[PDB]
Amino acid sequence: VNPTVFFDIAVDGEPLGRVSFELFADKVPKTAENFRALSTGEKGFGYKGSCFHRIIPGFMCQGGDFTRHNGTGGKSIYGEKFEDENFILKHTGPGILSMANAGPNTNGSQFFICTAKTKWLDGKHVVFGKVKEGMNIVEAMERFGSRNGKTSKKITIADCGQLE
Amino acid sequence: MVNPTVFFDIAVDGEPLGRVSFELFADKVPKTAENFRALSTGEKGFGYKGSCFHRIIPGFMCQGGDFTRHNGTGGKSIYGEKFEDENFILKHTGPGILSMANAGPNTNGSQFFICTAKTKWLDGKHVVFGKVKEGMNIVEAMERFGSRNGKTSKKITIADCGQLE
Repeated sequence: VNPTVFFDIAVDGEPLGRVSFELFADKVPKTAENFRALSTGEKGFGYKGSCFHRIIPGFMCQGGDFTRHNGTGGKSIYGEKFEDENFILKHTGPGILSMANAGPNTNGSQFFICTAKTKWLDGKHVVFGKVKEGMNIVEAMERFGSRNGKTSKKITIADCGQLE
Repeated sequence: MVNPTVFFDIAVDGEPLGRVSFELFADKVPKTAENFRALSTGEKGFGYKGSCFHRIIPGFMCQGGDFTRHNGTGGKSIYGEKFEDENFILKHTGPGILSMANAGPNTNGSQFFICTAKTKWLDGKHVVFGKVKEGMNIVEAMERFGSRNGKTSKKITIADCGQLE
């Protein structure tokens, strides 16, 4: 069974609700595992308490920089970076979960949640999951963003883990 | 004052391809222009000379400027690791626009991209600061080496760079 993970989202510290994700371990096991383990915190580091530092309405919500909280950091469970596993899956619509990067084979911890189909990213960012529940939470988050990604309230992962 | 101009001499696996020159819009984005200019002269003791275009996405852009890690994970400005977005006055109007790479608000460093098309979706998200003056043919030649994740089939380097008179 593909694992399920959740983020409990807060807005200026006040709980908004839960976003749940299916991770496509059946297609991208290494990429899924990274995200899974970062969500449980089981390596001693990960997404709990981190923020969505770049929210761009009509595009996506980006987060996962748990070391510098601004897009300059993050690390994977394998090292600073790891290779693009495959590009089997496409950015088909809202809810798609995909890895942020700045070049080939530079996956770390940063990720984004699409709020639209983002076809031009196909073959460039590794898709590895999708929102299962709480897309309404992601749509709510998206309203706090701007063209450059600056948010108007602090959007945090107050808690996260694996559902089972 | 006429805006400053800089040049890159581009090589392919070390073999000279040609030169790309750029106007830097110091009249609109002086801080961002100055960064790119200084990184191109090497006057601070670091900069673009010897670096590579590590992400060439044909039909979109040629991205480079990571002279510390050579892969997108590094770079630094002349102001420190990062500097704030100066302004978003200028738009991604067509081929040859120079714009700053970023991973979030206020994260400009040294990485940049040369657009090979009008990229209107980037407006307000990346700071535009210059444009190719001569050598767009060279930029199109560079795109022959790219692919969809930006991986290049040969190493595309800034063999030399500097400021023109």
